[PDB]
Amino acid sequence: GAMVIEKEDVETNASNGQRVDLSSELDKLKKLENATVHMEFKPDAKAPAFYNLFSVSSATKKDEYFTMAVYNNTATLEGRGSDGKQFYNNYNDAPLKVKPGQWNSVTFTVEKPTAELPKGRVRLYVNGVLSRTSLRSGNFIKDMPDVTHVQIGATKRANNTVWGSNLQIRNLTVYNRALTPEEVQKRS
Ligand SMILES: CC(=O)N[C@H]1[C@H]([C@H](O)[C@H](O)CO)O[C@@](O[C@H]2[C@@H](O)[C@@H](CO)O[C@@H](O[C@H]3[C@H](O)[C@@H](O)[C@@H](O)O[C@@H]3CO)[C@@H]2O)(C(=O)O)C[C@@H]1O
Repeated sequence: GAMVIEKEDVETNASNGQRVDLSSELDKLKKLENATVHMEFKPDAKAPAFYNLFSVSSATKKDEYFTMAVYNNTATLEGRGSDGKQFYNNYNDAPLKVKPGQWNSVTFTVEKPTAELPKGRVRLYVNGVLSRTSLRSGNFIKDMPDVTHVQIGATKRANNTVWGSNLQIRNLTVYNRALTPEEVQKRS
């Protein structure tokens, strides 16, 4: 199939700086045009207001990163390139929330522009259910020339580290194609 990264049974906690480093996998992510990032995780129950699930970030450019995050329980998403400009529409007020202290999944899909999808297509799903589609761009890691780091949890942006929380992660899976809504429903 299309599985390029699979990480199972890991966690963010005090002893690892609330972070699982996956930066060894950066080149795999840079190569992707259509992609899926899927994470099944359990946040500690009284979560921070903003925390990162999966991010790619840069040691030299503080405002160039990709993040699938949770903001006041809302599953959210943001990508910014080397000019700091937004790749996607705002997801901070997307409709679907996770429940902390319980198992949840969040799935992002990205489809590069095509003749019929002229600006590409991005989707975020929460527990198998489409939360919001964004048709601003189909930009992703290939569009971020200065990235250096990949992580679950606390995210290094230049000389600062932010968005840490304690998470149990049953799996992180990255695919080299965009799963369909039907596939997200069954494969989560
Ligand atoms: C998806 C999203 O909301 N991204 C925005 C983020 C996050 O809201 C934030 O990192 C979550 O904590 O915020 C961004 O803007 C931050 C940035 O401008 C820095 C500059 O130092 O300031 C942050 O606010 C500070 C505040 O100024 C501090 O004095 C103190 O109050 O804490 C906060 C830290 O949140 C901005 O939130 C970002 O780049 O991180 C803009 C993103 O679009």
